[PDB]
Amino acid sequence: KQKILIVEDSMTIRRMLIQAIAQQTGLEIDAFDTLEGARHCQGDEYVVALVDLTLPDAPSGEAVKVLLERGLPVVILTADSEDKREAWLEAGVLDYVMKDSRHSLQYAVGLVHRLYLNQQIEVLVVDDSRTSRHRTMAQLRKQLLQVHEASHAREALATLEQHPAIRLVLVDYYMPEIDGISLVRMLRERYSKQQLAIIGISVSDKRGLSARYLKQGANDFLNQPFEPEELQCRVSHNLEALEQ
Amino acid sequence: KQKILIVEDSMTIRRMLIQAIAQQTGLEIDAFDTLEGARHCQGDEYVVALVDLTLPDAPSGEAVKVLLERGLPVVILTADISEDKREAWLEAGVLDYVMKDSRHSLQYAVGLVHRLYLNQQIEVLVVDDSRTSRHRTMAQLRKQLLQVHEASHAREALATLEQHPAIRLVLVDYYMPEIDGISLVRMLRERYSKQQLAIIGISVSDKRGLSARYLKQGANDFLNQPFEPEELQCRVSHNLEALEQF
Ligand SMILES: [Mg+2]
Ligand SMILES: [Mg+2]
Ligand SMILES: [Mg+2]
Ligand SMILES: [Mg+2]
Repeated sequence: KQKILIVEDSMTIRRMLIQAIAQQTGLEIDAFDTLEGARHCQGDEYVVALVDLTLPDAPSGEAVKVLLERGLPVVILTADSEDKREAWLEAGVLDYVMKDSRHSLQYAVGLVHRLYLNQQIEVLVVDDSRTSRHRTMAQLRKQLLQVHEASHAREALATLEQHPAIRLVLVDYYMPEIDGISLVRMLRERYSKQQLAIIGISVSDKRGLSARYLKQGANDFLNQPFEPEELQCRVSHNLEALEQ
Repeated sequence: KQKILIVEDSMTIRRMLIQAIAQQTGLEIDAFDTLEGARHCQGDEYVVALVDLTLPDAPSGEAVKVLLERGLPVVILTADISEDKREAWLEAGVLDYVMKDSRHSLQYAVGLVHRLYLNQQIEVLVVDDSRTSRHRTMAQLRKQLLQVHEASHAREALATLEQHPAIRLVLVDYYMPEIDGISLVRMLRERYSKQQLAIIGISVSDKRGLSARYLKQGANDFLNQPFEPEELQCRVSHNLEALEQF
């Protein structure tokens, strides 16, 4: 999919977003001031929809559910707490962008650019805890990535053999048989930081596990527990490095 | 300075380091197999020295202190590591260490020396209302060879930025009196884009979701407290590289 949908009645905000996404990404953008204007907009043609909660024909966020049910991923554009972040995210919204300033709005621009590029990117999560593994996988799937799953380094190695397009691996630190630092060592014996990006999952409650990952050639670290925003920052930056 | 010193008696390891650093950086290299070979070497000519602990004329790490005392910053080359060694080396004033147990671990030294060279001409700002954590972070950044400015509150940070427009990276403490970190980030981003001024938002991570708030407000990155020096170094290097390359 190559297009972005914007549903936002503010002329100023809609124009800011169109200009910025056009300049920075070159992606095709369809923008409407009402939910009704977007009635022909389908999941199969759009990467994501940036959706205002205050629409003239949907003034209390009704456009979110409508577009999600048509198969369009949704990012909410919002002016204003822990209860909203939760409720909308539980409803399956990918993310929210604050629209109280031009610079907060700019978050959406990098976001849609990343979502578009992620569609064709394969990543791998290696983690022996089903609970941590599935949480991370769900979060990466809301970044529109193709996500492979491994419960064990042995599985991860086999998955990499089978799927050479995988370009980023997230590696848990303690696992049966072959721990994370050992897996990083194995991978770096074969693959450079440009051929295969590795983010070591660590804890800052420790004798420098992050340092050990980096000294073995991991591109970066991410400390557990992490929030989706943190995961997105760290994954995006590493994917962007591979593209440059 | 644009030269590095390597003192390493392993023919294999020394040659791997020379080849990689020569191919992947702009640094001139002087490399010797004994501490004596480096007798002429002066702190003012070299960015950093990569120093083996097992040298023929310094078989138990003696070259570290000798070279530090000559004013050369020192990164240790080590085949193994423990928590006691890391602590001892950092107390002694070593910048960092490089594992030399494989070819791919040596690669760490290459990215490091390239970064240490570039950092000499880069100005950064630490904003933190506690002198203790502020000075610790400043000391860690000064061991990355950065030019480090300090500010004890948002008001001073702004004044400093006005007075020093070359500052390209700001590290921001959230909890400060009068104007908190996120408020400072909002002010900065009303004037400066992510490419004009990188910001790493520092937070304790709890129910307030501070990292996310920083990110949504335009910070380039986050770093949660407590953090280790290597974590700080990694984040700073990544943000500096993004400014140069993205
Ligand atoms: Mg509206
Ligand atoms: Mg585990
Ligand atoms: Mg030796
Ligand atoms: Mg404070």
